[PDB]
Amino acid sequence: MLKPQQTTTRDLISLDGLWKFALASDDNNTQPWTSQLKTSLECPVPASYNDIFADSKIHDHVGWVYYQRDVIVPKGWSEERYLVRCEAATHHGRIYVNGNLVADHVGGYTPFEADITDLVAAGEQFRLTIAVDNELTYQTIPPGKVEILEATGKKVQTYQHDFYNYAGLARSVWLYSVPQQHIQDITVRTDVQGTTGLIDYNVVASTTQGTIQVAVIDEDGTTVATSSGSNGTIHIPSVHLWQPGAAYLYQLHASIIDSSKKTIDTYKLATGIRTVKVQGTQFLINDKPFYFTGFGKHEDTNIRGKGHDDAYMVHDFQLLHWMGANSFRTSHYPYAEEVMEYADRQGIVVIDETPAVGLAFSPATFSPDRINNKTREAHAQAIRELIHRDKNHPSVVMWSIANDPASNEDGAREYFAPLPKLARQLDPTRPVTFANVGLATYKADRIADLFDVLCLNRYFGWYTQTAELDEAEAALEEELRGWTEKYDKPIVMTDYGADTVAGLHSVMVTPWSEEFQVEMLDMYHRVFDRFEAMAGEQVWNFADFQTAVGVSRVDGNKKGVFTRDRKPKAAAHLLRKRWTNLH
Amino acid sequence: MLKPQQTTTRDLISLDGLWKFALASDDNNTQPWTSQLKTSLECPVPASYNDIFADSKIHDHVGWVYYQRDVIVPKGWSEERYLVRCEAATHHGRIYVNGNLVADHVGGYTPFEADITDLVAAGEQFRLTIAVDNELTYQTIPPGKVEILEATGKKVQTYQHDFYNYAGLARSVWLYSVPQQHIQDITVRTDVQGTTGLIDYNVVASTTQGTIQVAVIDEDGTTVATSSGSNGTIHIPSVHLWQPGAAYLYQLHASIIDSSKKTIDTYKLATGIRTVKVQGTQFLINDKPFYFTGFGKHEDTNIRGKGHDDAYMVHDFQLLHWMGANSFRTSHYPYAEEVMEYADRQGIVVIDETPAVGLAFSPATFSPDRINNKTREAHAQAIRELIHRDKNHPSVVMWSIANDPASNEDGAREYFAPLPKLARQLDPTRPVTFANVGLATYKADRIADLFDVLCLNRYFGWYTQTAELDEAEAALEEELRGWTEKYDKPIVMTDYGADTVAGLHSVMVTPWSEEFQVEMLDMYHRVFDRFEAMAGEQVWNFADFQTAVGVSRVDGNKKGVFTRDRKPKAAAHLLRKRWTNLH
Ligand SMILES: CC1(C)[C@@H](O[C@H]2O[C@H](C(=O)O)[C@@H](O)[C@H](O)[C@H]2O)CC[C@]2(C)[C@H]3C(=O)C=C4[C@@H]5C[C@@](C)(C(=O)O)CC[C@]5(C)CC[C@@]4(C)[C@]3(C)CC[C@@H]12
Ligand SMILES: CC1(C)[C@@H](O[C@H]2O[C@H](C(=O)O)[C@@H](O)[C@H](O)[C@H]2O)CC[C@]2(C)[C@H]3C(=O)C=C4[C@@H]5C[C@@](C)(C(=O)O)CC[C@]5(C)CC[C@@]4(C)[C@]3(C)CC[C@@H]12
Repeated sequence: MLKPQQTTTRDLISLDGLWKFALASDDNNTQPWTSQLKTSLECPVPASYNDIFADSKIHDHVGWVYYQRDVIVPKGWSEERYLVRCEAATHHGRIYVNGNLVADHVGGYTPFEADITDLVAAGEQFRLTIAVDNELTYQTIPPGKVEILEATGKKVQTYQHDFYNYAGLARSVWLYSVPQQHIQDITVRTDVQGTTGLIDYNVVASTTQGTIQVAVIDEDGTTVATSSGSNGTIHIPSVHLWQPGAAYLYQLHASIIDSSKKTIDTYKLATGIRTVKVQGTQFLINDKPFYFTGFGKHEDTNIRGKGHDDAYMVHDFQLLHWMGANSFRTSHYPYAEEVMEYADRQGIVVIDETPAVGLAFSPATFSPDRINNKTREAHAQAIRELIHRDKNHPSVVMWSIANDPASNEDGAREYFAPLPKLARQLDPTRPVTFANVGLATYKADRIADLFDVLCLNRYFGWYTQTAELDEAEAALEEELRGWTEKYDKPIVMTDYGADTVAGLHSVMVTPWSEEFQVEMLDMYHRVFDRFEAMAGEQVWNFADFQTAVGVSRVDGNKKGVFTRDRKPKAAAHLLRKRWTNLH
Repeated sequence: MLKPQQTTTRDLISLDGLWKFALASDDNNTQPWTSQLKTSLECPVPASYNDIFADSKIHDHVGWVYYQRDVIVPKGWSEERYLVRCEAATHHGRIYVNGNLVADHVGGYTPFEADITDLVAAGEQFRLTIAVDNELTYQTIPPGKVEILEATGKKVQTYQHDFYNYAGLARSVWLYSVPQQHIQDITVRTDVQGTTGLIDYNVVASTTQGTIQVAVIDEDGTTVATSSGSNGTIHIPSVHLWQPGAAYLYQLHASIIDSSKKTIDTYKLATGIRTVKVQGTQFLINDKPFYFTGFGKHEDTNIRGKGHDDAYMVHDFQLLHWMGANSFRTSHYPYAEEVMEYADRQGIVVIDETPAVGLAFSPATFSPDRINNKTREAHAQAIRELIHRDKNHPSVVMWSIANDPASNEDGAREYFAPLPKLARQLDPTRPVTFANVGLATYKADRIADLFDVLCLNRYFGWYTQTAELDEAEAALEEELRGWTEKYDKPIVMTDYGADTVAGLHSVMVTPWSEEFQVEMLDMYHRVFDRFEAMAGEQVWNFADFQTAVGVSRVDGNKKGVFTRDRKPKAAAHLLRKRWTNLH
């Protein structure tokens, strides 16, 4: 259902705070959800659990963990319907109401919930256990594989993506209420015809006893259009368009109305009116060419891992404005909903991406014993959930289906083909892409024609023609010539950068130095400006972030333009110089 | 010839200073050495040239470079014989006297010289040009291979060892004089009978008209013994032995005496009376069991590359005493002669190693198109030169023939077999070893039985069972159990460590972190003390040093226990605690 909010007809209780916490063990205490959890450990809830406790065993845990607390259902919610929702459980979440299992959810970055109305009475207290598993298989969405170390028998988790596999309840948890007759979902699609905006709306409600009313109210509070019935099309004369650096949001009020025109339910949905179209080599927002600038990001901060953080979000956006970035990509999984809402308000453009990284074992990637049909089912599901949650965001401008898949290999085409079709059928208003890895050159890639925009990740400077920028430059523009020659589509570089340690400086060409980072980005830009077909540049990455451990990762990925704590490297100042002065 | 010194009969002029410097190029000036060099560039000589100039083209240069200066032979040197000597030219040096080639030397780390007596008159000035080439082939001592980048034509140098291929005149240059009848070489060998010390000596001198006297003088200037003739045996009653941690050096004056008892030539040779023996599993110095503590090192400092530096030498030795290290290994090439002399006086023990690192392409490494018989000729030459130079140092206790050869492969035994014998045949006073890489396990290695002591380099914690210390413990232990049950020899660990950035800290098990470094060294020690056959532990590395450019090297190699500028990481304090509280 829709993201809960408080209305005149709905109440909303945060369940954030400290919960009791335990790992699964191998004792008789199988089934921790059947009684009061016995632990001194408390884990804060919007957070990944891994780095919270300064304990290796928790950090390295493979398998299930348990969060628990008591909840009291407000006494005045008899006569109403009520749910427990996890905005996200990374990767597999189970909800229990006193020992009854009431939801079982497999994706790691989208919402799930359970209607507990008939299990617990208003004003009753219950024990809420939420079990979350972190295990990845070749069928989970980021896929991976658990192994056992021979000598010690320690379980270990392998996977093919960079960022660390933080787990837990990294986003907030809620108790909320709706009326018996309630709104469940709303879809809004926005076109523009001259100066007139139009909203195609569709409301889905638990009942059609009593009817649906809509009002559309502008930023000044004046009702600018009205409509009746669950589905319809509204015109808005002289619209204020939502624009890439000037957000404008109307506010769509969907209500359920009884025989007496008495409101029995209501929901307020923020709406930006704007259009995305791809025309040849151009990416058009409101019929005008747009050029992405900004980053691929990560949900990653010092202690709470991937947990949502209001402050770092608002700061992160301020830093985007400060350097004149107009966009980012939700690199390698959907971010928290609040980020998308905030982007809507900040006038920031978003490439919104599924959790589908790691579909590459370079052993044939797309085969029965690796990334097969059952993985595609999970991928299809990821696509549906992402789209079902983020479809109404004006800031969301395109769907990214995957990141660095092995789109050069046999089987890749048979695997991906249905997916861009599924997306476009779920949401026909946005174009679809994926992020292409170096191995799938314009010659070798077998999947690119099935997409509306091409996104490329490239590290010519760093990984291959190492510190040889003149060699990287030639190879970069060879590759881009190939792509422009072969496809009539917009090109966005979604990765390009260099690991860089704050304070490490050199007047020579030296990788891992701030000078090198600047020089490489600056070369890439020179090359970008040589190609009419370029529609965007998003540096990798906004900020240093944590990775699986490895002799080649210096306490994480240090390709950030800011440090993990958001201090700017020289690179940051270079981008600021370029993005505040370019078109 | 012997390392030149000033005596009553010999003069010695330093030619260190700034020299004019030029890269070779494709100009109508093939042949720089034939006229005054045209450059504004001056390179200081005891220095590698690569980082001096803050210029990428000089640094990345592949091939020849030219140093030049004017030199004046003293007017008072008529009636004498005189030479120009390079202590070292990395890797291939040529000496030119006004356009005449007079020396052509091929290894990068040993002396060469030319007698110019008849080409330049006393009191004459001449133009001294020394050409030095950096190119590594599969036949050079560190071997390597030059390649050409496809798009640009940049000439580039590949090789298989870590440390950066610094080139140039990294050690001092000299003009010196010797009488017509002179001492060319001395060999001293030292045994003990009870409390009497016995010096076996042999003097090689240019002629025999008039004879050889020898005097042995103690640290007090008291002549303690004498002898006549170009070779013989000197008896020293109640000898002051040379000991690890308590140097004592006698001073052996070889003279040439004419028909009158008038001195014609004299040379003063520092000697320490000491024996080295391997009996089963023990390493014995003066019939007392010995345990190595310290480091593999590198000649490497911030701007002068491999340039010898007195301050860093004295300081580095001071840091060794501070942490109670008693030894180091001349990791990957012979060090400056002056370091060996200083080790003699400091009572520091030395594993002295040839430049033969990188004999490993893991394609078969020991074949005609890789390490082949001509390569083995170069290797044999390197062994001869090293032994010829460092034969008289009591500090030097064992020759290391190579570092990380692929001694697990077919052909490796046929390649190395002659090499231990050659060393033992040139110098029968010391054991011979080599440093064994992880591929070459106790099972797989096929070379180890030809050596007197086994040295192992092992990185279980860092490179293989990464951050998994218990897993590394088990595999380290297994391995060592394999070597001890298979050979009756001393086992010295010569590499073990982890990249560690100063300042990077963590309460968790975190590679590259100061805490991790300590946790790993500490564990390795725990395993060492379980095995009676261990004869030494030498950490890799003493200090952070520069390497070739690469995404897995953070502006060089950071496995130092000290920083490049010699600041202690947490690990330095751990070793200090360990080595000062045990023998
Ligand atoms: C690592 C990935 C998957 C890709 O994404 C990465 O982004 C960031 C990073 O690189 O640091 C991090 O977020 C994280 O590490 C990853 O998600 C970056 C590109 C990537 C490293 C590819 C390459 O860079 C280049 C490769 C070349 C291609 C080719 C044709 C060549 O250049 O000659 C063959 C050789 C080689 C090394 C094959 C591997 C890839 C495709 C590589 C390393 C794969 C992984 C990519
Ligand atoms: C790099 C060397 C030659 C060795 O010496 C180096 O020490 C330091 C360093 O590693 O950075 C520096 O001083 C410098 O770079 C070198 O002198 C260190 C060990 C070394 C890296 C080996 C390993 O660490 C482990 C390897 C494993 C072992 C293997 C084959 C097995 O026996 O089962 C499994 C796979 C692998 C990766 C094969 C390579 C080696 C033997 C490796 C990397 C070889 C190079 C070694």
